[PDB]
Amino acid sequence: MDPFASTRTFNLAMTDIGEMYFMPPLMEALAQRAPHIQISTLRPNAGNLKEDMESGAVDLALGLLPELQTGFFQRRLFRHRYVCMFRKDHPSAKSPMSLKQFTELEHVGVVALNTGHGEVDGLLERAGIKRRMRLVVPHFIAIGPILHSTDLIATVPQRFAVRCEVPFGLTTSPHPAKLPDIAINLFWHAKYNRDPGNMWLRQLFVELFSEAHHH
Amino acid sequence: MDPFASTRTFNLAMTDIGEMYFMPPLMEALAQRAPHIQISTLRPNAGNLKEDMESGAVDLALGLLPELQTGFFQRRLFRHRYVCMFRKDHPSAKSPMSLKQFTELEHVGVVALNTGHGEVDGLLERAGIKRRMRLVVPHFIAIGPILHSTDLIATVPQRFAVRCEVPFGLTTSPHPAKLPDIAINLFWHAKYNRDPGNMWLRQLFVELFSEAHHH
Ligand SMILES: O=C(O)c1ccccc1O
Ligand SMILES: O=C(O)c1ccccc1O
Ligand SMILES: O=C(O)c1ccccc1O
Ligand SMILES: O=C(O)c1ccccc1O
Repeated sequence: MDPFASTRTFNLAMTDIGEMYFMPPLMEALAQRAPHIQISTLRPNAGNLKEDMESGAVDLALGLLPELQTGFFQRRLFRHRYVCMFRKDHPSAKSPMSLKQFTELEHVGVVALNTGHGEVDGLLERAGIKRRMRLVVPHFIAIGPILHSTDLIATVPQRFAVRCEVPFGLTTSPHPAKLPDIAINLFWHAKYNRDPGNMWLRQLFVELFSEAHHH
Repeated sequence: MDPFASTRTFNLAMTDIGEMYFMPPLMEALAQRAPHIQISTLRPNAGNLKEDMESGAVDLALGLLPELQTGFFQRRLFRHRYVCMFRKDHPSAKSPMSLKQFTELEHVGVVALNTGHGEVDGLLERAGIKRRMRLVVPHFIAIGPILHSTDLIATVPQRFAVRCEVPFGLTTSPHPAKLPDIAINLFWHAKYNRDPGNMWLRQLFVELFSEAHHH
């Protein structure tokens, strides 16, 4: 069936950041290419996501999702690093920040339970980096106005940080801790590898967001 | 014990919008008034929130939470209405929008499962207002960039809409449907009505956010 004929609803898993990044250009393109398709999103749910992708309840997932392993396929959209972010007139924070100073200032922690970002707190702690967690929030999206009004600092994905800098008057430093890359991928389950609708929507994601040729 | 002595961690339930609104001024004030208190937040969870407030696992909840009834107390911070929001150069949407036009244009739906905002879809539908839901997302925070890049419209809390207008080039119309007020309240469970730490943090919320005298 041609894309214009499709009235299928595709269910897509992604974080708050992912929704702000992926949804505006996707829906813009869908209105031109397949205007009767419906999209619904949901936040990643580590308890349910694999099962939901196996059963076909969730069609695609986008983000840092290291648990989607055997039985899944992935295509790389881009990769980026964690950075330290803080307000631009912070009284003492500097770029490049020292590990000592990272460890002295107070933090907004981000739990990010159902994604690879949930690994950060344990990676720091096992390296023996103790942080004074003044505030802990579950997700990244509200970090910006919090850092603006305080002397707190945060460990944040670089592409999201860059989007926060001007609107909230923040700046960033390369991260002094050794943290892994953030690989942002498009995921699907092997059972839907040759489903024509899933294939078509995957190719659209690649066309709109893949930096394999770009960069 | 004096507030400077307190090292207590208070756990606070609020939406993404609530976190962006309440957390920056709260943490700013805490750094001046009670600098050793820790705060952690979480999103409202209708299955668990009442039980969690009864047991003392969640100290306070902020937002539109009509299920917190017998056994709870509430203080009004402010109230506001739903509005229609869309991009400022939308090719046909106008303010004041007609019910007919609301019903003709396509929508980004917001599920808002664990809050009173989860009532909107059913309230419209029972009034016989059928909407073409092109995109459905679980929460409000990412609505802004989506509306910017599309001809979609959305039913949104007015104070959040106003914050979106300039950064995302959107505008609003009074809502043509009959929808209830959005009462934004501070909630606590009766078991903690006279806990001195809970009382102190409630009074801070009232001082920072209550519009009872203001307005
Ligand atoms: O972490 C994500 O889920 C993400 C999604 C889109 C763009 C950048 C990101 O870090
Ligand atoms: O099966 C679908 O709904 C579909 C959607 C878009 C493109 C090709 C397709 O087969
Ligand atoms: O809906 C909310 O939870 C809310 C919170 C803060 C300010 C405005 C709001 O609508
Ligand atoms: O019990 C507390 O931790 C507390 C915190 C702030 C103010 C008064 C208090 O008793």
